[PDB]
Amino acid sequence: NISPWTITGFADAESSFMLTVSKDSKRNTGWSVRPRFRIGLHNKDVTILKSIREYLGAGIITSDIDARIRFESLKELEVVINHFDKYPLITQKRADYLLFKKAFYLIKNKEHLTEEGLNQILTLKASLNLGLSEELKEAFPNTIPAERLLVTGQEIPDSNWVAGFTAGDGSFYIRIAKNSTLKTGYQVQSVFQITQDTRDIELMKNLISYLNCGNIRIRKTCVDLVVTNLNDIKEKIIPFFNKNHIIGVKLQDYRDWCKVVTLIDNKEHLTSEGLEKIQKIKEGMNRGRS
DNA sequence: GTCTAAACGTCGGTTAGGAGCATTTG
DNA sequence: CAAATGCTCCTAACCGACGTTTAGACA
Ligand SMILES: [Ca+2]
Ligand SMILES: [Ca+2]
Ligand SMILES: [Ca+2]
Repeated sequence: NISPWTITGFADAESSFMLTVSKDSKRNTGWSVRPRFRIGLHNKDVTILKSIREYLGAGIITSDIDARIRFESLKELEVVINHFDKYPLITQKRADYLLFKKAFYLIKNKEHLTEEGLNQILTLKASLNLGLSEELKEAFPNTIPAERLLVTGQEIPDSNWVAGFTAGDGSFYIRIAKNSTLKTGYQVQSVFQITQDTRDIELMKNLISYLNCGNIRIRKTCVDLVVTNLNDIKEKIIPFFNKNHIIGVKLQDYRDWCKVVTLIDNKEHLTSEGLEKIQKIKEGMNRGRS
């Protein structure tokens, strides 16, 4: 069984809050307004969604070109809210959530059927995710975007949150470099990684303090948390994710990752035929895993 | 001269986010 | 019959996952 913080952490990575405002002629406002909450994963990670439903006791799972669990009902969205209020987000999506929560209560109270409540909802959508389209902009000119809370001073609520957040945005891979300076031909190192936009770089920084290791890398928008020191990986990272489990197919990737780590710890990455075995593990991992 | 750690670099798709018709409900 | 909800298609970037070079401690 999963942990609630694991769900929150994963949701901080892969979930989404939405407000759909489309034109409906058969409505008295001329507009339809509906709130959504959805998580979209690759087909191979359906069981993640399933484990979430078993905990929350709500949601609709579907599998086509991708796997989704959606909450589009009032009863369903209440379950989502009751969970995220007891176990709050700490990324920038918390801002997206609070705006979502407010719009939710406007709809539960039928206030969205008034034009005043309608306009108010669009002020919330304007500050939600990507904001308003050009079509909605022309339909609702000079709409004042609601104030968006800037999430700062976010401290780690639980170790399970990290396990969840890494199970979504994280990555366990090995690096094989072509370095002639090494005897066995190549250089081998295990790498732990978390990727995120710079808008939550403050969260990435105090994530290092919580894990007591790692470096921050800025690409050529996005920000990465990288761990390469085998000392940290062997004693700090692996025991952490052994207590705080990784969910999904990624778990199978973490196990092979850990299996490679110990091969490096015993210097089998310096023998050419122990290296070939390490490589044989790699192509069965991640993008190679069929 | 070995090998580690980390800085630097790059592809492509699984994510995040979206809009709207079709069906049920009360 | 109108509001809520179920259901189905659409879009691309912030991701995941892969590579090479450089600044050094061991010697
Ligand atoms: Ca994310
Ligand atoms: Ca993911
Ligand atoms: Ca992601």
